[PDB]
Amino acid sequence: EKDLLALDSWKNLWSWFSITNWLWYIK
Repeated sequence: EKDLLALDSWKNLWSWFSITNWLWYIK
């Protein structure tokens, strides 16, 4: 259901990484 290969489940994890938000302070 949530394997590492199935990137369809990574999207929920990609949302967890709000780096693009931290890069806005220096971008």
